[PDB]
Amino acid sequence: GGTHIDLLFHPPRAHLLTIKETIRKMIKEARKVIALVMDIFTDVDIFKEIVEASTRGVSVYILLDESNFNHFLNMTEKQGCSVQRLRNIRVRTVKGQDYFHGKMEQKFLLVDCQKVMYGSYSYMWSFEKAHLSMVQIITGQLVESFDEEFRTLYARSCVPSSFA
Amino acid sequence: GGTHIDLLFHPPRAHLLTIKETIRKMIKEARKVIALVMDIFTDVDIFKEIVEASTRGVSVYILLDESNFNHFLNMTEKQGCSVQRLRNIRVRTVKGQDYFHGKMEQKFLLVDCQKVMYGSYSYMWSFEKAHLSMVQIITGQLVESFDEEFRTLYARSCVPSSFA
Ligand SMILES: Cn1cccc(O)c1=O
Repeated sequence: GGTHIDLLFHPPRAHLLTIKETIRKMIKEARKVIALVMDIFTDVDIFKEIVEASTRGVSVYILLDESNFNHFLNMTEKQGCSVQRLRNIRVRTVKGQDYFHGKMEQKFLLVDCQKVMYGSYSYMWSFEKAHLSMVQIITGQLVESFDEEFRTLYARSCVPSSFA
Repeated sequence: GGTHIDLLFHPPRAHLLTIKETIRKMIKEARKVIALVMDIFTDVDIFKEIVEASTRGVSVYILLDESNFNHFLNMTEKQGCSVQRLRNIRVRTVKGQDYFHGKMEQKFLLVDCQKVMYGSYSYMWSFEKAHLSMVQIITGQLVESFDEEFRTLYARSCVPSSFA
């Protein structure tokens, strides 16, 4: 079996769901594992869906760019919903080489080693309302390469400073 | 015929060329058309390669995010190499919905309707030296979808203010 790819856009073009709806649906349908790599994560609806997946028992591994991590922390604080308390969620940070902060410029969502959303959509209010973006929904062989990249990234990630 | 995808990383993992080398090689080998969509374009080596392609006769269409366009203009000025003077290069800008500037969060390189580099690598010094990133090299059927998205984006692009 090979690889299948569909494209989604924001604003939508020739597909019924928005990218955000698609992200929420993928997370709702997760059975076992969610692996998320994200540059900036402030979107509350998407966060809620991930918390809720973790309460059904899904293992959630999140890797965030270190330089923007505080924005996710502020968002969890405001929602009164500390990620440290949630037993099925792990959050670690990734950084690039400094000079000026080097960043992890990577994002993707990998659900049940089965389906990947890969593209330019960051999990922020502004990608729902303001920005033009595109993603791929990937299934098949190429998903195993995203799995391997996730593990590679995870190996180079750090416990965030705040956590103890 | 279907679609073929290879992944490249920065830093490199199990491939001989860096992403920047790959970008320069794709542009050097262009025979007819380069279509580029880019959020920020300040890298001088990559610019030089595109200018040089255009002097061999390759048609170059570039679409840049409007809010960062000034960074590309500054770079061309500094290189004493005005894009308005170069007859085989067209540059237009794209923006999102404002509230706060909505942005075109899209980037990709499409050469000869034949090969696409699609991923998180922006054409800046910092992606060569500092940031972690990944791209896909795509050939086959899916390339026709990037072609169609390029034309769609081009249709919604504006002549930059500076140009007259
Ligand atoms: C991950 N990714 C993929 C394509 C384009 C992007 O700007 C990006 O961040």
